[PDB]
Order: sequence, then structure tokens, then C-alpha cells
Amino acid sequence: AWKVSVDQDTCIGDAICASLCPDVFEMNDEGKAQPKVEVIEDEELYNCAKEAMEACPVSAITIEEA
Amino acid sequence: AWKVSVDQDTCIGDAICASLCPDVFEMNDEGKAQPKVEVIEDEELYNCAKEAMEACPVSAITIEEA
Ligand code: F3S
Ligand code: F3S
Repeated sequence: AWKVSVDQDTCIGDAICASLCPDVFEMNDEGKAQPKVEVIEDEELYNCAKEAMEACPVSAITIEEA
Repeated sequence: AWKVSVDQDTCIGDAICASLCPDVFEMNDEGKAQPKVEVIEDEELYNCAKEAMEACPVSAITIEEA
């Protein structure tokens, strides 16, 4: 399983992650992204998370495997 | 790039990780594993880190992608 993280101190609210993967990322009341789900096992969702991580212009997103 | 982590509270010093991947894991003075390197970009090393993560009998190891 994978767990996504959005560094709130890095994120500038570009939102391309939420664009690419709205099932995994949502905007919060500070205009930053955060994960909508606390675990991913679905391969398709994992793949769009990785796409979002690769696209963030400020490198705010990380993904952990266990 | 990837970063390994070994939860010191979880690890019981089984050491199969160090067996499978001695370039990535070493034993420390408390009898627990820890990462020898702070970053992996080599695919071979990543692969044997993932093998070690899948083999740990107590699930002490995790790997983060950025
Ligand atoms: S700036 Fe923030 S809103 Fe998404 S694309 Fe990067 S984590
Ligand atoms: S118990 Fe510890 S020594 Fe390695 S195989 Fe698991 S992290």
C-alpha cells in the first residue's frame, strides 16, 4: 500500500495535482492540496498520484510504500 | 529518488534486510537495522531495498519516493 503526503509549507496551490488526480487530491481552506484518502492500493490511483508528484512545480508531493 | 526508513521501535534485528541488501542496510549498536545511504537513485539498489521491505517479518521498513 502507498500513502501520499503534501508538504503544506512547500505547496503553492498550483492545483495541477487535483487536476490530474481529483480522486486523490483536494484543496483545503489554506488553498493548499491534501490527500483525500489515507491509503492507496488501487494501481490506477497510484499511477495518477505518481503523475501528480512528477508534475508539481514546487515538489510538494511525496509517496511512501510499505 | 527514494529514501529508506527502518522504524527502530518495530525492528527486532531479524537482519534479512542486511542479508538481501548489505549496500543499503547495516546493523546499529542497538541491534537494529538502519539505512547506510540517505538516498537511492540506482535501480538495482532500489530493487533490493524493495525486496528487503517485502521480506521483513515485522514490517519495519518503508520507502519514500519524491
Ligand atoms: S503546488 Fe500544491 S496544489 Fe498540488 S500541484 Fe503542487 S501539491
Ligand atoms: S526486523 Fe529489522 S533487521 Fe531488517 S529484516 Fe526487519 S528491518
